[PDB]
Amino acid sequence: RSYPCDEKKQNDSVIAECSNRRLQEVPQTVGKYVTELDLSDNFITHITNESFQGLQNLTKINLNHNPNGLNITDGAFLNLKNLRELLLEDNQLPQIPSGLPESLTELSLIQNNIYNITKEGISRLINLKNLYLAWNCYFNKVCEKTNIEDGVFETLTNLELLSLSFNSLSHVPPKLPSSLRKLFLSNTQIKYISEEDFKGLINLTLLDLSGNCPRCFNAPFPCVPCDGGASINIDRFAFQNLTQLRYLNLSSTSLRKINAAWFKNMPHLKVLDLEFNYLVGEIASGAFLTMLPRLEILDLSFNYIKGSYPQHINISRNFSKLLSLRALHLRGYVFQELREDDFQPLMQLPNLSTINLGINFIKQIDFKLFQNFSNLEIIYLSENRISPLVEFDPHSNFYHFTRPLIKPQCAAYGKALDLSLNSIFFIGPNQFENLPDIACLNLSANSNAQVLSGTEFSAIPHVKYLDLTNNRLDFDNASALTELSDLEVLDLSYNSHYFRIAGVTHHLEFIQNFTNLKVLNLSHNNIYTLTDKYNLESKSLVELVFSGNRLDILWNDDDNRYISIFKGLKNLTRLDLSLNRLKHIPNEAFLNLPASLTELHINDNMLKFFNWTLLQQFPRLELLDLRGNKLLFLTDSLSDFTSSLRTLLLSHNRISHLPSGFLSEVSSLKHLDLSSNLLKTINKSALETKTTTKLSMLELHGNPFECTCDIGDFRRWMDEHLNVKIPRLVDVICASPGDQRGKSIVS
Amino acid sequence: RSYPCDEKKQNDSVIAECSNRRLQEVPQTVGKYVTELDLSDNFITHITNESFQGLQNLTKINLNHNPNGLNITDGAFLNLKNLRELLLEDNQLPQIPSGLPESLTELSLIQNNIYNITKEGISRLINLKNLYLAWNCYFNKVCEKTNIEDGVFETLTNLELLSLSFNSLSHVPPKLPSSLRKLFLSNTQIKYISEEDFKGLINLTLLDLSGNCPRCFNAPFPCVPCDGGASINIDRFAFQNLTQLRYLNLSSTSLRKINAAWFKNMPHLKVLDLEFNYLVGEIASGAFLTMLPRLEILDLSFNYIKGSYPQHINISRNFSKLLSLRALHLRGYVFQELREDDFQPLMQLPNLSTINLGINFIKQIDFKLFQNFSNLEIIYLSENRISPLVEFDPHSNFYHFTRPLIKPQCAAYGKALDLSLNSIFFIGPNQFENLPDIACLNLSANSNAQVLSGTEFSAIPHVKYLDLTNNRLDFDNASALTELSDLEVLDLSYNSHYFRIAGVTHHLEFIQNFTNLKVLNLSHNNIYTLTDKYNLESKSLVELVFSGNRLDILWNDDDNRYISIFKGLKNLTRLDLSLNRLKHIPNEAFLNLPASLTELHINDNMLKFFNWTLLQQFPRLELLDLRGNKLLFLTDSLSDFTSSLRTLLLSHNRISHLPSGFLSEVSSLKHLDLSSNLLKTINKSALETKTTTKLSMLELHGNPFECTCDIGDFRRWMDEHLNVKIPRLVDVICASPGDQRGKSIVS
Ligand SMILES: *[C@@H]1O[C@H](CO)[C@@H](O[C@@H]2O[C@H](CO)[C@@H](O[C@@H]3O[C@H](CO)[C@@H](O)[C@H](O)[C@@H]3O)[C@H](O)[C@H]2NC(C)=O)[C@H](O)[C@H]1NC(C)=O
Ligand SMILES: *[C@@H]1O[C@H](CO)[C@@H](O[C@@H]2O[C@H](CO)[C@@H](O[C@@H]3O[C@H](CO)[C@@H](O)[C@H](O)[C@@H]3O)[C@H](O)[C@H]2NC(C)=O)[C@H](O)[C@H]1NC(C)=O
Ligand SMILES: *[C@@H]1O[C@H](CO)[C@@H](O[C@@H]2O[C@H](CO)[C@@H](O[C@@H]3O[C@H](CO)[C@@H](O)[C@H](O)[C@@H]3O)[C@H](O)[C@H]2NC(C)=O)[C@H](O)[C@H]1NC(C)=O
Ligand SMILES: *[C@@H]1O[C@H](CO)[C@@H](O[C@@H]2O[C@H](CO)[C@@H](O[C@@H]3O[C@H](CO)[C@@H](O)[C@H](O)[C@@H]3O)[C@H](O)[C@H]2NC(C)=O)[C@H](O)[C@H]1NC(C)=O
Ligand SMILES: CCC[C@@H](CCO)Nc1nc(N)nc2c3ccccc3n(Cc3cc(CN[C@H]4CCOC4)ccc3OC)c12
Ligand SMILES: CCC[C@@H](CCO)Nc1nc(N)nc2c3ccccc3n(Cc3cc(CN[C@H]4CCOC4)ccc3OC)c12
Ligand SMILES: *[C@@H]1O[C@H](CO)[C@@H](O)[C@H](O)[C@H]1NC(C)=O
Ligand SMILES: *[C@@H]1O[C@H](CO)[C@@H](O)[C@H](O)[C@H]1NC(C)=O
Ligand SMILES: *[C@@H]1O[C@H](CO)[C@@H](O)[C@H](O)[C@H]1NC(C)=O
Ligand SMILES: *[C@@H]1O[C@H](CO)[C@@H](O)[C@H](O)[C@H]1NC(C)=O
Ligand SMILES: *[C@@H]1O[C@H](CO)[C@@H](O)[C@H](O)[C@H]1NC(C)=O
Ligand SMILES: *[C@@H]1O[C@H](CO)[C@@H](O)[C@H](O)[C@H]1NC(C)=O
Ligand SMILES: *[C@@H]1O[C@H](CO)[C@@H](O)[C@H](O)[C@H]1NC(C)=O
Ligand SMILES: *[C@@H]1O[C@H](CO)[C@@H](O)[C@H](O)[C@H]1NC(C)=O
Ligand SMILES: *[C@@H]1O[C@H](CO)[C@@H](O)[C@H](O)[C@H]1NC(C)=O
Ligand SMILES: *[C@@H]1O[C@H](CO)[C@@H](O)[C@H](O)[C@H]1NC(C)=O
Ligand SMILES: *[C@@H]1O[C@H](CO)[C@@H](O)[C@H](O)[C@H]1NC(C)=O
Ligand SMILES: *[C@@H]1O[C@H](CO)[C@@H](O)[C@H](O)[C@H]1NC(C)=O
Ligand SMILES: *[C@@H]1O[C@H](CO)[C@@H](O)[C@H](O)[C@H]1NC(C)=O
Ligand SMILES: *[C@@H]1O[C@H](CO)[C@@H](O)[C@H](O)[C@H]1NC(C)=O
Ligand SMILES: *[C@@H]1O[C@H](CO)[C@@H](O)[C@H](O)[C@H]1NC(C)=O
Ligand SMILES: *[C@@H]1O[C@H](CO)[C@@H](O)[C@H](O)[C@H]1NC(C)=O
Ligand code: NI
Ligand code: NI
Repeated sequence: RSYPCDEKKQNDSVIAECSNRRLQEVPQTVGKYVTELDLSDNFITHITNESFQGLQNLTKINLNHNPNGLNITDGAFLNLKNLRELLLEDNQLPQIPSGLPESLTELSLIQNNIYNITKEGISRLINLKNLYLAWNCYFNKVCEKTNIEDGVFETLTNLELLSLSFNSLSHVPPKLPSSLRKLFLSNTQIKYISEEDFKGLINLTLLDLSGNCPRCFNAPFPCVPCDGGASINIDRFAFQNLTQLRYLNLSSTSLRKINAAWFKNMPHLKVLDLEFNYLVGEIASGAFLTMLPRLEILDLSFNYIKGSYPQHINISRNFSKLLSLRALHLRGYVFQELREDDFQPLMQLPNLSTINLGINFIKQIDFKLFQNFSNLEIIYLSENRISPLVEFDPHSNFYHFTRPLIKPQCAAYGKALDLSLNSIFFIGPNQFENLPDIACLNLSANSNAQVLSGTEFSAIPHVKYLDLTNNRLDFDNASALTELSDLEVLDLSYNSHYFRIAGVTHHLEFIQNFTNLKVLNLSHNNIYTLTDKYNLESKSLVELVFSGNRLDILWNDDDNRYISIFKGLKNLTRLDLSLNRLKHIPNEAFLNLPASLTELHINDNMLKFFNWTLLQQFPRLELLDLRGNKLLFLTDSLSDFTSSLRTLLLSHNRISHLPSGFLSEVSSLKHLDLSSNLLKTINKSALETKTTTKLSMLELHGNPFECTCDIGDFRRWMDEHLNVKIPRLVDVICASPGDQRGKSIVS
Repeated sequence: RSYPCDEKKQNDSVIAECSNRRLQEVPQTVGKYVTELDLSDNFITHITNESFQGLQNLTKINLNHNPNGLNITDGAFLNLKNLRELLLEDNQLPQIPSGLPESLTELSLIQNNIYNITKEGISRLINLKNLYLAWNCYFNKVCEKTNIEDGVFETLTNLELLSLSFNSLSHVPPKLPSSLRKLFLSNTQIKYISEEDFKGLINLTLLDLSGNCPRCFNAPFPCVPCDGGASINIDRFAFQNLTQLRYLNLSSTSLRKINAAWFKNMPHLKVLDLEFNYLVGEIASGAFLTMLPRLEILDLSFNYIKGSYPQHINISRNFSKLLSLRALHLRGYVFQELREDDFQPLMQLPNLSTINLGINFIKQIDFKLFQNFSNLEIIYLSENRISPLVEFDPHSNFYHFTRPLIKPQCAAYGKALDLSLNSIFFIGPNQFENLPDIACLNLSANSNAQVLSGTEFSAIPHVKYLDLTNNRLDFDNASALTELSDLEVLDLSYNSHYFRIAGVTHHLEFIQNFTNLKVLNLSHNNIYTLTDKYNLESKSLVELVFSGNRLDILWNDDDNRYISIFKGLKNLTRLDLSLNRLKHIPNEAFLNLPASLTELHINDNMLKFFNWTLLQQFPRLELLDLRGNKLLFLTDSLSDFTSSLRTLLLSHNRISHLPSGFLSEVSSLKHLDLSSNLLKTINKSALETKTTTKLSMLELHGNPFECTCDIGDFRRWMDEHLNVKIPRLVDVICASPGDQRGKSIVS
């Protein structure tokens, strides 16, 4: 079996996953058919022409974050004739390594100490397509200004992407190759853009000039503005040859005025980022908006005027000219109320599907305005002040998060409205009156402490996914949420406020009324007592998440009231009982779990005992997760209790003995995780079979193995059953005797 | 050194703390001078007349929770002639042990399976003062009705306390000894109290008859009411001879009427518990209130009428007759508003110091009414609906928590007002207008998201302790809270809402304005970015809790802005930097910590390195807590860097080597905790000294010790330095070789 890497086929490639393994040097045991070697996050200090000798099939090597700087000799990689991608990020490299192979098409030197880009380093790398040199000198790091040798990129006639962001450049480098498609120059101290800087870049599709003359008020990083907080100075004809431009990033360039003619020669500009500028005036007038008919994304976030909290947002009539617009981001403009008249220019846009108004301190909204859009799909109003109606990831965006605004699982149902992190503490009878038909509603974190009673959502009765997490909801009415006839997903996580009070009444009977409820999450509610109806019932429910409650109290051996709590969930296939402080489950309570279960999690409890015999009543159980408990032993007759179990997770328990014949006849078991237990040895008889079984993954890392001659049988078993993958062999370590301690058992 | 117990002198006694040590049997190595032996929470299965042989000095033995049932032979303890207290709780005992010693004065058999109280078991125990037999048959436990042999307690002529609560008794046992002072009969299924039941109990000071004919609606336990939910039936003259009664517990007896004459012969009744009854009518009229002039505590909590949410609380004019009343508990009465007129009967009471109105769903209050009380000290209004002004511990109380209503540290300053767990989401200019002078104010968990600006608390400017935890406060004004000139303790824990948003402004400059601020808690605020002023400053602050923030971000090596964040806290002696995800502290940032520090906690971070040399700039540092980090090694020159360090906590780190001379010259160090590290051995040279040093406590449990001949020097060091206590010797275990694994190193 391969050691120390884990090999995986990925289409026309074989990846040797060898990261985060405490490797002091590159292993001389890499498979000859391995094409991509990931050695990131190890303690490798030196690379020589011997490091990867003979490994001619390598097309990619990742040495990022080594040593967790990296010493690379001249020509160390030269003999690898098929090497195309070399990642050397976060290696404290003082220079571009010398004698790199001419076959390289991608070279990443992000987050190093390289302040000189020389012809000796890269002129010979004529096949380079992508070159990343970002984040070598920035913020208050002690570093030198970047010297770019004149014409250093000129011979790179196939270069398509060049990134020099987060380096002190002062000027755009001259003599850039005309093959460039993407040029990143963010946070480079380039205060002036001349008409010659991008002269020959006729195939450019992306230009990033963000963070040059930055807007520094309240910056979450060391920020140095241009003299007098002045804007980036762009010559009138700087972009005249950028006819193929699709992406233009001018975020944090302290822009107050936008010359509409800068877009005259950009007939296909698609995404324009103007976040962190001073464009409230331009948003209200904006002649440049008339020069962007094929723009799809416009980001004008955080353009607020410090000290100004106006009553309304002032959107120019010229926003109506953005006929291709699909997403408009207007976070941090800052205004008190959003009225129908204020968004009239956006209502004629036929494909505007996302509107992001997060972080504007909005207090009130005429919700009826959202009925007058053609294809509005995401209405993102999270993090405002709406009340009841009367360190830096170099591979991500620096000015905004890139995750979906609304969870794709919620947004997939239809029109999505996100009102999370607001103050809609009480939903009165007219709160949702003039809203369009909403399918996905997020009301998380609104300080809502009301008793929902079946009428609050009557104006939007087709909500399919409702997120009410992180409120103080008082479940005190059996008719709660029943007006949502089509509800499929309901998230009530983190509403423990009233559940934790014994003396108040608690009612969860409403769950039974839903004909189409599939997923219900009651996590972290501290549920320990219910009033009158002790059971959850539903003919439709498929998944119930009950983690972070108190089944230790509900199933106390002196109380029989909750022994059938989940029995009525007749269609349930997934059940999560993690984090319920369970020391034991009464046998009658385990037997009352739905017989339809396919996946049962009881991880992260304090289980001292598990009655394996009871698996005879779960003929469809495929996954049993008992990780993070205090189980002391395993049954020797699992094969007699189940013919369906496929995955059994027992990591982080106190099992010190694997019984003889444990797996001999459990044919269905594919994955067994016994990692982080107290196994000192494994006898041959515990893993051997006399029949063909489906075991293909066995985890044993973190056990305190005794590496005397008594471990030989387990080692011989590993050699004789190569189809059973054992991951993390570097962590399947000897705890004793002293001479073997720390060494991997495979040696 | 004593093994396996830890011995401690406690006045005229020596306690062998031997609990929770995995002991399979009572050790035969108990010290001959030990007078109290605590063997609770072990795996002891058998007790014989050999178990404690020779240990004649034992006056107390605690065997509670063994085995974690206990098999006790007839006469096993008989030879212990000085044995006075024997605790045998939670031992699954089927009977009272036979042949117990006549010297017993206290016997506890709580939480066992004893359903027969016989003369064979206790008639000979004539010196018994306290006998606890509670919790043997209750709720849905499979158990038999308790048979009390006629006259079983009659020979116990010195019995002062008898507890039989949580057993099925049906009737009060006849022939109780007249020496009784406290009789507990709670939850005993005693539906009728006859005039003969307490006839001779003329010295009784406490009578507990709670839970007999219980009020079962919404009970957090299996509850069986009397037929037709009827009340406990008490004969008119049942309490005629209880002239010394001080405590009477009638909670959950389904009382609707209280006969005032039941108190005619109780001239000194002090505490009366009537919680969980149906006494709204009696609270409004209450003739019984005229018969309690020396009552100090009255608890009428949870007497609400199911389905009734009245506008006002109806307190009888007869509450004015409770002239000795000190505390009135009226939780769970349930009413919408508290007006001045409603509490007029309480205002004439001269020593009413506590009023508890928790859990009443109160929406509004005329706060001016609290100005008209003589000595109101605690105004407890937690867990209501106040909006902006327009399993069972057998040793605790079953019907209410016994902890202080308000933290003693807050209440000690003066008049305390607790408004936590309400909905005062915004403090307007008239919110505290008519409140009396408040010294301790709790506004925790009110969903408050306002920008405090220095005027909100102007009507109560002498608040000394202010708790604003668990809100959504927006620290966006430098003048916040500055009107509280005398503020000494400020708790801002759990107000992370706005701190976590980079794009909004954050202002903590207000801290500097307080002349008398001593303690500030900014825990769990996710603080990672501040606006304009990056430093905390204060001439008075003594303690700062900064746990649960992001010093990993504030002290990122590429940012110099926060390197002096705590330097201006010139009087600081205690600093908590735990839970800040720190991997390293920049040397300049550690050197900028206040030189006045005496106690520094940096526990539960991920520190890989600690620069020990920098302790030279902290001449008053006495405690350094680095527990729960990933430190790989220790300095060999700690003695050169400090002459003040007294306690050094390094548990839960990755130290595998103790350097030679580590402690030889650090004379001041008293306590060193190296538990749960990766020490395989300890060389003699690492702990030896050539000078007299103050080391007196060394923790080493949880290390993977190699028990070959190389551990002999450490064992000889332990034998030669007995003044250095090493706790938990049962957990100072051999990890290797196989033959020694699991055994204690002391053998
Ligand atoms: C409704 O709105 C809330 C609040 O805006 C959304 O909550 C956010 O959900 C994301 C994704 O689950 C959370 O991110 C996670 O953060 C943890 C660390 O805290 C990390 O371990 C995960 O990998 C992940 O990145 C985010 O923290 C959370 N925000 C808050 C304030 O809770 C929620 O997703 C929205 N619901 C729907 C249906 O869109
Ligand atoms: C409350 O419980 C629900 C149900 O478990 C949680 O939603 C579920 O979250 C999981 C984990 O993020 C989602 O699974 C993941 O889906 C993605 C996309 O398909 C996939 O790439 C991952 O491998 C994984 O399978 C799951 O789809 C999602 N279910 C639904 C219906 O949304 C929810 O996050 C819980 N809420 C809180 C606050 O924890
Ligand atoms: C202001 O009011 C709040 C809310 O009523 C008080 O908070 C409560 O404080 C107690 C004592 O610290 C907390 O108890 C602790 O619980 C944890 C487990 O959660 C346990 O580990 C501790 O040993 C302790 O028992 C209690 O949970 C907490 N309640 C809430 C809802 O946070 C606060 O003490 C009041 N402040 C003053 C100055 O009195
Ligand atoms: C925010 O930080 C403050 C300051 O550390 C916390 O208050 C302090 O809590 C500790 C631990 O409970 C108190 O110490 C204990 O005091 C008792 C009584 O004297 C003593 O028996 C214990 O041995 C221990 O010393 C300390 O007095 C208290 N300080 C003050 C001024 O109240 C507070 O609990 C923290 N808040 C949260 C929400 O964690
Ligand atoms: C994304 C914007 C972040 C900041 C910017 C402040 O310049 N705003 C805010 N930052 C925080 N942390 N909170 C709030 C806030 C809370 C409620 C309502 C509006 C709010 N704003 C908006 C704002 C307010 C003001 C009046 N505030 C005074 C009154 C109290 O003392 C100060 C002036 C300009 C404003 O935006 C430009 C902010
Ligand atoms: C300590 C009392 C615990 C329970 C007892 C209920 O019998 N009350 C409450 N339990 C919870 N979990 N919440 C609330 C609550 C929230 C806001 C205001 C009052 C509230 N009460 C008070 C109450 C209300 C009603 C009207 N509720 C209907 C309207 C909505 O559907 C039901 C009748 C009798 C009442 O007390 C007797 C309760
Ligand atoms: C490269 O892989 C091929 C096919 O997987 C194999 O035949 C060849 O020997 C390998 N070459 C080297 C140098 O390992
Ligand atoms: C590596 O380079 C050295 C000279 O520095 C040479 O002697 C050796 O043969 C080279 N090894 C390989 C595998 O090319
Ligand atoms: C890298 O290692 C070589 C020896 O293998 C040494 O000569 C050279 O100076 C090292 N480079 C650095 C930066 O230490
Ligand atoms: C894009 O333009 C440059 C010259 O202007 C050229 O080198 C490159 O190959 C062009 N793209 C294609 C696909 O030829
Ligand atoms: C609705 O949108 C149209 C453009 O499609 C606009 O002309 C009209 O005035 C809008 N009406 C309202 C009521 O907002
Ligand atoms: C639930 O609330 C509705 C609407 O307020 C009310 O009509 C109904 O009586 C409530 N149900 C119960 C059982 O209180
Ligand atoms: C059970 O769940 C499936 C989806 O997994 C659903 O199609 C089916 O209708 C459910 N059964 C009932 C009775 O609702
Ligand atoms: C498992 O459950 C059965 C049936 O409830 C019970 O008879 C048996 O004793 C349990 N097994 C163990 C090991 O306790
Ligand atoms: C009891 O303790 C005393 C004084 O501590 C000691 O002299 C005596 O020997 C002890 N007796 C026994 C039986 O251990
Ligand atoms: C304990 O009792 C046995 C009889 O069961 C007796 O032989 C033995 O001597 C007794 N031991 C002590 C120490 O009293
Ligand atoms: C206790 O142990 C003795 C033997 O030492 C045995 O005779 C007796 O039956 C045991 N009691 C129980 C309840 O098992
Ligand atoms: C209390 O009363 C009983 C008899 O009525 C008696 O046994 C007991 O000793 C009395 N208290 C005192 C201090 O004598
Ligand atoms: C204040 O209390 C007194 C009794 O001390 C009472 O007579 C008087 O009416 C009360 N006044 C007000 C305004 O509540
Ligand atoms: C702080 O708030 C007060 C009261 O609203 C206001 O007068 C003052 O200008 C604010 N300070 C700042 C710096 O905004
Ligand atoms: C420093 O703290 C002490 C209390 O520990 C206090 O008495 C003293 O006044 C404080 N110093 C200043 C300058 O406020
Ligand atoms: C400790 O700090 C000093 C002064 O800042 C620095 O010179 C030294 O290198 C640091 N020690 C270590 C081991 O890095
Ligand atoms: Ni085999
Ligand atoms: Ni010595």
